[PDB]
Amino acid sequence: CNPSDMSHGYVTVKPRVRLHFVELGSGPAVCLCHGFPESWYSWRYQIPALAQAGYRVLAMDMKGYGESSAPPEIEEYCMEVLCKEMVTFLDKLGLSQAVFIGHDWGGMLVWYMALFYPERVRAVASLNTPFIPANPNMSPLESIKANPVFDYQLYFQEPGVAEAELEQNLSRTFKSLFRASDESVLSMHKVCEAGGLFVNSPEEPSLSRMVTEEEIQFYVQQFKKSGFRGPLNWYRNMERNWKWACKSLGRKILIPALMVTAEKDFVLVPQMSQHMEDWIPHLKRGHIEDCGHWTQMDKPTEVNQILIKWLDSD
Amino acid sequence: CNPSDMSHGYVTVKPRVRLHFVELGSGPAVCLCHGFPESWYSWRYQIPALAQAGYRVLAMDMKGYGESSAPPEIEEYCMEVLCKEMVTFLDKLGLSQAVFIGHDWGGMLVWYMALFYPERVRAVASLNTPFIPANPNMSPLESIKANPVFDYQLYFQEPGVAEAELEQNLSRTFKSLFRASDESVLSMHKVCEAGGLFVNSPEEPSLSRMVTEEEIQFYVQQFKKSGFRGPLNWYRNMERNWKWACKSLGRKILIPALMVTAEKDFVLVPQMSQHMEDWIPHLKRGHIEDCGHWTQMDKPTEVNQILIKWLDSD
Ligand SMILES: CC(C)c1noc(C2CCN(C(=O)N[C@H]3C[C@@H]3c3ccccc3)CC2)n1
Ligand SMILES: CC(C)c1noc(C2CCN(C(=O)N[C@H]3C[C@@H]3c3ccccc3)CC2)n1
Repeated sequence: CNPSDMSHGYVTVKPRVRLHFVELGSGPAVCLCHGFPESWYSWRYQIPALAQAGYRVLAMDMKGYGESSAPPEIEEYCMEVLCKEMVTFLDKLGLSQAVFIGHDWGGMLVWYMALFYPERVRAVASLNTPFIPANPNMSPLESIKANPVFDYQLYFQEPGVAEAELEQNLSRTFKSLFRASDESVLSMHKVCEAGGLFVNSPEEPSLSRMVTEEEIQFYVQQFKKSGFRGPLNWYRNMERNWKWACKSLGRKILIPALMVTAEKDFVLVPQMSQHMEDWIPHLKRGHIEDCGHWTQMDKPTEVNQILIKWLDSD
Repeated sequence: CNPSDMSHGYVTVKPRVRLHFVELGSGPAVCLCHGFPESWYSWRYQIPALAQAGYRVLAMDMKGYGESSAPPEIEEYCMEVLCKEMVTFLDKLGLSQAVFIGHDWGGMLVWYMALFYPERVRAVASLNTPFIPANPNMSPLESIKANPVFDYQLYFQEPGVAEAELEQNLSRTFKSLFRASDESVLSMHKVCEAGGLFVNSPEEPSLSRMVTEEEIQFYVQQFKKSGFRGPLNWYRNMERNWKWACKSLGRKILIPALMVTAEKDFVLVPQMSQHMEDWIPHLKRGHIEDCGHWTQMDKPTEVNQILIKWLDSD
């Protein structure tokens, strides 16, 4: 993939908030939303394949990332605000509807789009990230306590702290993160006790079989623009997000929906998706074997075939 | 029309050259190509209307204009090089085809797209600009010295001369040009001998019925960035354009085609188009009464009606 071979698009959704996207293809509009800590570029294997399949692909830099605005305020990254901004995004593009496909934090964003703005969502697909309805009798902080695999999320809370570590050496950050599940070097269990996220793992990590040095260097140049404050702010709105998700009053998602799970993602575990058809009647499923968290890079061919088949029928 | 309420796209068609466009709507892609000395903004009335009619509108800043690159070299603005760039533009957006609609210089560009790249052009429409096959005997220089109202074209030839007059007071330039035919304050007859283009015209011209002061100021701000050199270079490739056109002399436009004529355009007179069915037998037509050169600005409601009706049928 080569950025300078792409169309680059810009939409101002709020006086000083500008979302950047890459665009390829003609046909119905498909909006791709990456997660943490990623980029439009994370969709590099899907963009040409979806375009070739007869779709108009808009791959976003999410708020806080790449060439999009990265305001420093925490409240700018609560889910309600990010969702309304995606609505304004469609209005300025003149799109009445789009298909939304997301991954990770982007997966969370697309479910809420479908929950609260189903008239603007043609169909919705998520990689890894399940839709779990708000629990009115359990805060998000009490969910993190029960499951110690979400310990890193507490380390992400204090502004500045996680930034300094992820920003210290960008190349190292991305080489340590972007790895197949069997190549993992990360201690996710004890992050607060250790003091750092990488503080037990190599100083000069090897290149994962998933990525080339060129691809890693692309992420390095992108994160030099605004760093990690914007992206990490996505984790600092738990109570606000909880209170907003309660306003749905147990309504259902009635549009065509796809949940694709990945066998080896140890944070967004497949079983976490098990009760979804209760809240989502018209839900179809995909499942990818031998696939870790970084689905699009890990199993691009499988992702492509699943998304294109679902798109052509639903 | 508020620019900040639009989606802005950028495509690098070559190292030194990026093209800017504005994008609205979904459906088949319609590319709009303005003339001299205009802007994507000259399409302000057609953009929302075509999008609402169910089309995906791409409104270009042509090479040398607004946010597009404006290289100083004269050879960068010959029709051959401009057309190849339009094709590269379609390639990088991943569009196999587009409907092309042009006015003025943009009119002549879209005809040539239809001739040399029929496979990339779904349908072709021109406002004001007729399709006249290349005359292999007389040069374009010979046609000018045979037609008195084309005198300003020789005045445009010497690099720096028309530039300095046009860029002197930008506000005056646009208020003098952008007028109805009955409000006209310019003589195209004797420009070369009698100083320049504005020598005989008011210093503080009134605002035309077609434009607001706010609309004039948008053009002013746009032309402050590159001035008139790029735009005028369009007029400085006559021998090359004639040479290139001759290579097409035998072939025929077989795609759907629309020619729209403005009764009161005193440079692009309707009768100039009278023999077009002799090369395009299936040519559909439109005609707009009491309408000058600045067609989109002058009779936008008629322009919209004519374009949408043709788009929905062929
Ligand atoms: C449904 C709930 C459990 C849920 N789903 O997604 C989430 C969000 C929070 C948890 N999620 C999250 O942190 N994603 C992690 C892979 C990325 C990461 C973690 C540590 C270090 C580097 C990168 C994914 C997004 N919560
Ligand atoms: C086939 C021939 C007749 C032909 N068709 O288009 C042309 C081009 C050259 C002539 N054309 C041209 O100059 N357009 C004039 C409106 C612009 C203008 C004139 C004076 C001062 C300011 C602006 C229109 C485009 N030639």
